Amino acid sequence: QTLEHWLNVYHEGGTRLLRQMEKEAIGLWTYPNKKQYLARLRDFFEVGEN
DNA sequence: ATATATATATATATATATATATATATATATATATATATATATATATATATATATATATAT
Repeated sequence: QTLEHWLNVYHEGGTRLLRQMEKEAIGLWTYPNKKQYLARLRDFFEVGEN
């Protein structure tokens, strides 16, 4: 999964396409707002938000 | 070992603002019908006088 891949996918279609790709592809995650993504970063790197 | 109570995200329901078409209400102008009035002539009825036909009486 790469940034160019994401840009090409987006050029094909909007958010819904990326959400479908999320189901299709393994080892990938997306979040429509920054809070859940930051929670994912926290639980991945095992560090308090500060 | 089982669902339960919670957060997240999605989808739908509800409200606001504006554009557009239609309905309701009011007022004016026009046409139709009715009513009266005017004006004229006709038609009807009644009064008086005249002339005709009919009915009744006397003589023939």
